[PDB]
Amino acid sequence: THETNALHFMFNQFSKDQKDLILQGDATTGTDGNLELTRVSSNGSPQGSSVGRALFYAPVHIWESSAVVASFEATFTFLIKSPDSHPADGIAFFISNIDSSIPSGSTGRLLGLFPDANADTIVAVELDTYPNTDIGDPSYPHIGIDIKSVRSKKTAKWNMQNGKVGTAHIIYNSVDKRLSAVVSYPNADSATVSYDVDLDNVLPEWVRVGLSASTGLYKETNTILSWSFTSKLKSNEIPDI
Amino acid sequence: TNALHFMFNQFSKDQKDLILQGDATTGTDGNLELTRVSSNGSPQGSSVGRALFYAPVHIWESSAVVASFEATFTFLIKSPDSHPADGIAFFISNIDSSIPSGSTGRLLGLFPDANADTIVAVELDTYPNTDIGDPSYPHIGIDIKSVRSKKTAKWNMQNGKVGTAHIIYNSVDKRLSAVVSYPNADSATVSYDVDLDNVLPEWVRVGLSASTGLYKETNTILSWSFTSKLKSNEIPDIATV
Amino acid sequence: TNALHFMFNQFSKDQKDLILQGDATTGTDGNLELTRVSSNGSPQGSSVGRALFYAPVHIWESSAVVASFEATFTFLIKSPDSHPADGIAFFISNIDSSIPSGSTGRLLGLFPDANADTIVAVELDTYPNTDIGDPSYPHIGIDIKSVRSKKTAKWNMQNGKVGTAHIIYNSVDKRLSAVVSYPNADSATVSYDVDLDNVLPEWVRVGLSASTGLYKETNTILSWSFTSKLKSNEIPDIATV
Amino acid sequence: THETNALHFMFNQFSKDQKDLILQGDATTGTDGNLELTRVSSNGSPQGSSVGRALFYAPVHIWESSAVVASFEATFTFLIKSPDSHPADGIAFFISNIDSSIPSGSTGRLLGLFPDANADTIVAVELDTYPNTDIGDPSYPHIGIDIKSVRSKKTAKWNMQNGKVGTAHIIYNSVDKRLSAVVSYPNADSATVSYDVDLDNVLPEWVRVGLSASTGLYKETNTILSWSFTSKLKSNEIPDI
Ligand SMILES: [Ca+2]
Ligand SMILES: [Ca+2]
Ligand SMILES: [Ca+2]
Ligand SMILES: [Ca+2]
Ligand SMILES: [Ca+2]
Ligand SMILES: [Ca+2]
Ligand SMILES: [Ca+2]
Ligand SMILES: [Ca+2]
Ligand SMILES: [Mn+2]
Ligand SMILES: [Mn+2]
Ligand SMILES: [Mn+2]
Ligand SMILES: [Mn+2]
Ligand SMILES: [Zn+2]
Ligand SMILES: [Zn+2]
Ligand SMILES: [Zn+2]
Ligand SMILES: [Zn+2]
Repeated sequence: THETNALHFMFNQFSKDQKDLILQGDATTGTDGNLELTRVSSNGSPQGSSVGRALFYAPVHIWESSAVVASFEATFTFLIKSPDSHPADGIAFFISNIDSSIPSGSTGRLLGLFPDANADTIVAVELDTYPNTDIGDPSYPHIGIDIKSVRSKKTAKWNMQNGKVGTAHIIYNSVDKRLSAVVSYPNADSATVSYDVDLDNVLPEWVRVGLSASTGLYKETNTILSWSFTSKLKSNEIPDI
Repeated sequence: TNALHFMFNQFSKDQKDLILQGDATTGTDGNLELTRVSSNGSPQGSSVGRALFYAPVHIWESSAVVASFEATFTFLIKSPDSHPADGIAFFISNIDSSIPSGSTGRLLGLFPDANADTIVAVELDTYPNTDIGDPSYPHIGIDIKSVRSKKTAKWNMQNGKVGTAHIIYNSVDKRLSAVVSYPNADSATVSYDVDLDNVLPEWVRVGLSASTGLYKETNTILSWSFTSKLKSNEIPDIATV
Repeated sequence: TNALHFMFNQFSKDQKDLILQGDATTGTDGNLELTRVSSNGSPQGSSVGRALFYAPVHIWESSAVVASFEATFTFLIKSPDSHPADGIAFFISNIDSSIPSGSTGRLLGLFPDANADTIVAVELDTYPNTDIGDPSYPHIGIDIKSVRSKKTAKWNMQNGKVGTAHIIYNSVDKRLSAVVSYPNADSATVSYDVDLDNVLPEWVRVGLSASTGLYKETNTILSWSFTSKLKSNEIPDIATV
Repeated sequence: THETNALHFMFNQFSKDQKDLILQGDATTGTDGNLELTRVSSNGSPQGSSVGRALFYAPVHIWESSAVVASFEATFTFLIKSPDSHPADGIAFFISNIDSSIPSGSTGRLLGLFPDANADTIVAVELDTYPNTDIGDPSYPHIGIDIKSVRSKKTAKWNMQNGKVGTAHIIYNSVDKRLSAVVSYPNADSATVSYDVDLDNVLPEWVRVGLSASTGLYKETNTILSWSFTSKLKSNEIPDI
């Protein structure tokens, strides 16, 4: 039908002066047509104590006073390399208040999203490369759903492939009120995580969507090779079933 | 992930991708008339017609790979008196399903009696027949191998207005939902827990059915779209809207 | 292949993904009123308004990588007399473009005079002004850096009916096309050979503009969608419909 | 908008008894979830003098008496292996009259599509593995647009990769009246070919879409790993610009 508001963007390539991206922290574009979320040295080696994010310029309308909530899909391809086989801390796809910025000291385990481990409102999927078991991480690389806290509401084990290009697929289904992620490498296993959450209880009506990454003492390239996003809001739709 | 999607926003005479049974015709004002109408727009009694999409739908493969699906249609039910009958149904059947003998009126072109082919239907039931187990108002109903609905919702049907019907089958949570709506009115919604891979064969046809009996109405379809995704039941459904 | 797509089928007050300039407002009956209307639905003279999508559009990258694009909008132009003015335009500008001084009436909110910002527009011109080079009937026109159209087609505009406008830029063949249509009427169509990567900057905003002067009309937008694909000019465009 | 007829199918996997595919000649499904268009021996070696095709079951509506023509996209992934480095004869995506069958003696250079080299109406894109310069092939592997004749209207050189999975992307744009193909391997060059042709001059109003392959004296696996098709027809659209 014809009763739907929608936003779609796709980057298969990033250049210098990517005017439709807001870059925060150490994030740069247009090195080999990639988005580097964390600082990489002149020789290609990642740096510690780094944090960076890229947000799409247009705000996204995610719910309305009718309790009608947008459905959305995000897809990105990433390259995490750690030459020392000591990677940290990971990549996140997030949804935030529109004027959200990098919280003070959100390097390392806090992934550029949270100021502490329990100002800004965050819903994220984490690709978490480093287990911090003292803040509820399982004791392995994992994907997680983060609702207003780095202490994931749900996690699944993630067999991350040092130096391989992987794909993350984020799905919000507003019929089911379910946030899900699938992370995969070619000719390898997929990891998946789901969590039931109505975003009209959690986020503002208007948000920005972004990618965030951090390093700490340990470090990794947090390289994004492509990023696509689609959001659909049908204002005259039944808000729940 | 195997997929089928079709969309009719216009019908023509000789619609080669539809199987028309009974009194069904396509092309009059670009519409599908499931039941007999006179040249003047007068609907006839004792009429039954169905339209099936020509292509069979792969509705399950294994315990891991099953099909989520969605159907939408827009309809115009009109009678010259206060007493329209008998209604419109969206159905999934065995691929070689035909109209059962005497299935006019209350049996909606789907069932030989009120308790052969395997039928799962969502019924837009305009006429309450209390002796075959209808509630005593017009209703939307989920029918699993029987005209006696497993679950119904009251339907405030508007004689002579264009309505929208939206059917959702979630193969992960095992839930069949229907929403029916007119402009500026609250929707009717019904949901029922049913694993369709235990009821239906591997291959199905999907269709629209409609009937009149003693009482009569136009059973005019203005549009009909359908999407089926045969996929892992470990991965979450992407919403359509 | 970088892509942007948006679709408005409904506008709200505080549409954060639109930049409103001049007299433009959003939300009255879920519509975008580009020019001033009274509470009773009476359009005012000497009015000008534009809506720009918040996100900038990457319209070329290199001699190999350039953007094909498509825009559709639906509009209601209504006056109480036989004499509506001055019309609606779809435009591409430099990203920080604002309404030029005195651009009401015949200049359509796009141009300071009839021969600053870089403007490329498709004009739905409701009022023939022969001294700034309009033909002597209502027309659709392609405007490249000038209100004096490079090419026009006669437009049989229907006061008080909902029209559809469809703009296509083919970056391979270097051709800017517009089609305007009402239900049950023949379309008006105009095409013009122009390499937009020689006229426009690398980054643009896209927008709708409208004006009234001495004579007046409603400049109501009911929907607006846009797709831009920045891709190799060795590969063929995929049509939208 | 809401004025479009559409058909979409996607196969990422083929099983035995693929009821929505018509198989012709030597074509089989459900060996390693693949479609084998030509005969492969029990040990995995391709056979000579083989021809086979797979057609989608639902007919596709490609034009109307208004001269409105469908736009369409087809994508497939294929594996051509010849252990002897002597491959023939190739794969084609085609569009035919609905009841089209394999012409007598269409093995080898005739690709399962034509009865001779100058009953059925064919438009095809060929992935031609074997140069027959006496019927106008260039003297290398090439992609070709075939309008009612194996003597390609347009060809481009194709650097085919023995034993690699490749992707073919077929585009018909009805705005441009242009049939195009792109053929690619991962981390390798793309080959592209285009030809201007209005299909309402060439095909029936209703068609089937298919894949065809042949071997001759020389042979290759003609393995299809995935196949997707989308066709859109907007009946109230301007038929040409
Ligand atoms: Ca961690
Ligand atoms: Ca099976
Ligand atoms: Ca009944
Ligand atoms: Ca719905
Ligand atoms: Ca540039
Ligand atoms: Ca004028
Ligand atoms: Ca159009
Ligand atoms: Ca050949
Ligand atoms: Mn974690
Ligand atoms: Mn009932
Ligand atoms: Mn003009
Ligand atoms: Mn050839
Ligand atoms: Zn809610
Ligand atoms: Zn089941
Ligand atoms: Zn150019
Ligand atoms: Zn034609």
